[PDB]
Amino acid sequence: GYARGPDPTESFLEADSGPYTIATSNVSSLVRGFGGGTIYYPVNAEGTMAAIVVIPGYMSYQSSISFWGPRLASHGFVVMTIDTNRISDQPPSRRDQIEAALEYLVDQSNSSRSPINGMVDPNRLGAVGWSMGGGGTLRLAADDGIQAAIGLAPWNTSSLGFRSIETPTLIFACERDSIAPVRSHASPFYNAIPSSTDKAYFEISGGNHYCANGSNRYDALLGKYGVAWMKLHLDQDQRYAPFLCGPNHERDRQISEHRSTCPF
Ligand SMILES: [Cl-]
Ligand SMILES: [Cl-]
Ligand code: NA
Repeated sequence: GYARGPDPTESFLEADSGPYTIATSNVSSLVRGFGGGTIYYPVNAEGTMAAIVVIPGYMSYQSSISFWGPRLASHGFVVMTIDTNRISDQPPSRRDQIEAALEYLVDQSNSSRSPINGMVDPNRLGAVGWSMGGGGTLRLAADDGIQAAIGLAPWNTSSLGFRSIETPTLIFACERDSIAPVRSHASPFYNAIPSSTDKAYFEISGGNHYCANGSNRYDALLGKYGVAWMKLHLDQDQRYAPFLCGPNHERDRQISEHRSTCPF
């Protein structure tokens, strides 16, 4: 139904680019509800696709998470990397801005003045967030405001609001993070989510707080698991399940811990 692109392999998922060529459109900060952004989208994709917003953390701009724009969009997604209204915004505000940015993509898909006209399926929305942007992403997931969530070294004041999330949620934890220490953020966030929810935890060995932002030594792993997550849950594309459920991920020197509720 929603599956697109060729049958995946490990090499295909590890490559810097997926099989679609992509284009970009800039969104001015004048946009209501967030600080503007960059839309990345496939050029020759038939029909509608899931849409994903990617948000950075405290004191950071869109460029800090830009890897995720081309990496997801080149696999058949409409992906907007955003700025927040202020770089000092906290996770509750970031949650609202992710929601506003997804609404913007849905609305532009219905506008005859948009280059992404007809590209977004409003039923299929995801978010990816780093640090406080990950707290915002998990907060939106707690309302079922998204169909898939990825947290990149997430930071939030508490885990206690996350105990009923049903949104399929992947958390990348950076083992040696001193800004959002895994023991106080990523790990309790993952453990708070119900065991009946599709969820996964990938802790990157030795990882610094920026480890899951990509454009770095972990690109093959980050994109493989992140794309597979969005394919499996936003596209219901079961071809991607074997990359997430089955492998002994911890054998990889880059993965110090893996948890999941596989099989999904
Ligand atoms: Cl918070
Ligand atoms: Cl760090
Ligand atoms: Na704005």
